Amino acid sequence: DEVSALRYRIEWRPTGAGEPARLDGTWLVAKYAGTADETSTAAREALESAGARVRELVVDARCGRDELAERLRSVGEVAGVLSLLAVDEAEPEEAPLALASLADTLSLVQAMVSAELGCPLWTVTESAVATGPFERVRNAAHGALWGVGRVIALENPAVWGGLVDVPAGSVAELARHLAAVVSGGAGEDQLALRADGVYGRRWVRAAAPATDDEWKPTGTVLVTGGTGGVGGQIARWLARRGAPHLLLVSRSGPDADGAGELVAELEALGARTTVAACDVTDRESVRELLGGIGDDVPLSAVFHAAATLDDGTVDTLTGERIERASRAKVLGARNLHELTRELDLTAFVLFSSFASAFGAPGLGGYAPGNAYLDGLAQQRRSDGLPATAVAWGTWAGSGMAEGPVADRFRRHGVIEMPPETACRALQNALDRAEVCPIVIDVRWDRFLLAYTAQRPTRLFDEIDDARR
Ligand SMILES: NC(=O)C1=CN([C@@H]2O[C@H](COP(=O)(O)OP(=O)(O)OC[C@@H]3O[C@@H](n4cnc5c(N)ncnc54)[C@H](OP(=O)(O)O)[C@@H]3O)[C@@H](O)[C@H]2O)C=CC1
Repeated sequence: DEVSALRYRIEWRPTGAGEPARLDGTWLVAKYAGTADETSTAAREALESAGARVRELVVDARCGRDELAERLRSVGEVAGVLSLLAVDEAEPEEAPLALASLADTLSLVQAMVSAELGCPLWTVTESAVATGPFERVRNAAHGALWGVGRVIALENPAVWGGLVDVPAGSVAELARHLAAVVSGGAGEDQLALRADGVYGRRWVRAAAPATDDEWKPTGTVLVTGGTGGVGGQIARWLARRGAPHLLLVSRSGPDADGAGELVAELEALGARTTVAACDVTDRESVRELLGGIGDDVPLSAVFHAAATLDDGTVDTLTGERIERASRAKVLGARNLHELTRELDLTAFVLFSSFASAFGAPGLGGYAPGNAYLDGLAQQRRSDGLPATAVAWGTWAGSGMAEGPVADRFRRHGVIEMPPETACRALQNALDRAEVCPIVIDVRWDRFLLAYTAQRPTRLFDEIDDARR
């Protein structure tokens, strides 16, 4: 089954370090002024009890890489740095990726590289991930740290220690495992600490939709980025599924290239299609769009494919840059979320990416926005609302023209999927109500060699094909 070999999901399996062998040297604890004091004290005593001197580094919000580079050069020799920037962090207004902890995490990493400390950075987050459906993601933006983090580990393994999540407001777990985590031979760099043990992030193959639950499109289905490559294939699938009415949105709208043939193609499949110009980053524009939907054909589902790729190295990335470039995906999602929350939707699908599922060099700026969607989908489900964040691999029938990039991808273990097949995996994911399904064609032989090129990983320990 070509549709069952593309299905994966993220699970958190119990695990441990493996003899911490205590510590040795001085450790720096990065934190904002008068913030995460309780957690800092916990980390200090924990690290010190392991035989290591602990000094703190008070960071000024959005200070920049330069300031931190000068300061890290006078600190002397450092064994490692523990970041608490994302701990006890407020969740005010502005854009979600405007988070100070994201901007400063990048600055600390860049600063450590320039100062040439030669030590790894370990970042702590609070309820940024969920080990199970019963746990709620506190702020979906904190997941962006995990998304960019996975890329940084691939681009500069020496400076990146790993990511550790703990229950918000709790310091017990950290004080008990931090020592082993930072000095373990397991190689775990993506962990979640809970009152009931330590868990590691793992990829696992998904089963099959052995349920009578079959998602069907009704009323009006809205597709953002509907006139784009992937959006257009989704629209075709919906039409073939029997969708009565389709609303395709993009900034270009009717002026989109190929829009005419798309509409004709969709209606030729038996679906009244409408194409409108609408910038999903404009709150009022979206509202007016939703208020324009007929009463006889109420909105039943949203497919958010709107986005823009960036491409760039971590050394050239900044919190500001990332927030700016991913507005359509992030603000579009947040806007659609808050404006349709009261509607009786049967499906709310966010288009994530392999960029956040495992990450890859070059996509450090793209990974953050995709990770935000993953968390936002989990939060909706925790609140009793429908949501699916699909982490897509590459697509074959889309606008991927290729020159240097596609060829490198395929010999790296990632093959583009036929559009029709990708959509059928989505259908199966909906039928089983999977919150964050991963749909990608990966050839593990070639993949593992390219992924573990210069850094070991346990992410795929439960993958049979990756096991062999
Ligand atoms: N193709 C690939 O290699 C990969 C794709 N994927 C997945 O596929 C998804 C779909 O995107 P894809 O088709 O590949 O990309 P495309 O860039 O081909 O873009 C669709 C386009 O979407 C629309 N859009 C952009 N900004 C806005 C906005 N503010 N409001 C409304 N619509 C907007 C626009 O339509 P218009 O011009 O009409 O304004 C835009 O031109 C991704 O988001 C990702 O989840 C993941 C990995 C790789």
